Amino acid sequence: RSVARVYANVNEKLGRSWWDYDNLVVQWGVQDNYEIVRKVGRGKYSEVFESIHLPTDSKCIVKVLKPVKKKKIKREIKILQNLAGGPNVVGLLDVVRDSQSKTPSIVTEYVNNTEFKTLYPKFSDFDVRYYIFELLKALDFCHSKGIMHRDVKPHNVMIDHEKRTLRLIDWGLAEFYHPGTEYNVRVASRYFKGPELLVDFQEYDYSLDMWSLGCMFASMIFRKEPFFHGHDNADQLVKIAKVLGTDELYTYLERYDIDLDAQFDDILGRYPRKPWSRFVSSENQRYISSEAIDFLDKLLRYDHQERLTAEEAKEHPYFEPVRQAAAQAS
Ligand SMILES: Nc1ncnc2c1ncn2[C@@H]1O[C@H](COP(=O)(O)OP(=O)(O)NP(=O)(O)O)[C@@H](O)[C@H]1O
Ligand SMILES: [Mg+2]
Repeated sequence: RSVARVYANVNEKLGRSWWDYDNLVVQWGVQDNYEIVRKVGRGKYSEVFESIHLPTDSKCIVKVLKPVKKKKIKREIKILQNLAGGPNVVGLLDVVRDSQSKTPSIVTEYVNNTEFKTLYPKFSDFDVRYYIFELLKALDFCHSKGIMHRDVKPHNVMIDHEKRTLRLIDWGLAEFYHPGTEYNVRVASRYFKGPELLVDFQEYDYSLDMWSLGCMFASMIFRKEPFFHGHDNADQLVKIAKVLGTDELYTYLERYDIDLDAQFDDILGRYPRKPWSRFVSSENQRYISSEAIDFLDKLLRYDHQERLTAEEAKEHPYFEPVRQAAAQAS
């Protein structure tokens, strides 16, 4: 019913030793070599602390996983171990657990982040091309390793603006891509869910991350957080329908033999396609260009098979200032 456009081969050609995370045996580190300092974050199934690796006296993050659907834990570790040394991927420092409760924590590198609602409006046009390009690099890399993040959003993109460095964090929803597998559609956060998640299409792939990327980008360049602001998962598809149009939605459903649920009968009207230019304002115009609008337009497509691959999106003209800038640095 759907195979991915790129990278479908990858987990087949890499071994079972690459994707079979149930049979991973975790060599736990020493829990007592870490000291938790201060709370820096929380989560659905987690709490995150700034911490010190005592033997080196260094800053790090400790993320205490509170589920024990225990192979979901092995999955996140296996993906972090697999993606090691990948451009712009969080560094994995250790896995430890409490000897008595066997509650596990993941220890990652600390990144001095500015929260995006503060940080994003301080970006220049070049910043945005620059930090999206660095993020594309993380996404492309893991996609080329047969992994889907499935929770791309600002909250999982730590940015040290003074160091001009980017890390993609939170691989708790990351899963391996196997052709034809019916994955869970209850992934990602509401405002970044793809149309495929919202219409219960299960045979998705790495292109889900690109729709999410486009949601991020759209809120950066139009200065509208979140760009799609549905009150629930059904209203989420209505608020996307008001932009992209109901005509191209119906062609997409027919193209994939998706039967929209009956609840949408009363809530989904006929919507014309709103051009991207109607989101241009004076306050957000600094970010606007033809290259940008064109690039957003190839991210945010009902049909996931119409979206740019991360590799393709790096090739885009929008990013040429970033490419040539790095080339002249070299
Ligand atoms: N390496 C890091 N450096 C700095 N802050 C971090 C780091 N990792 C996590 N954080 C902070 O901790 C928060 C939650 O981390 P996260 O890894 O997403 O846990 P989570 O429970 O899976 N959250 P979520 O699933 O998005 O609701 C982030 O939004 C950051 O503010
Ligand atoms: Mg998570």
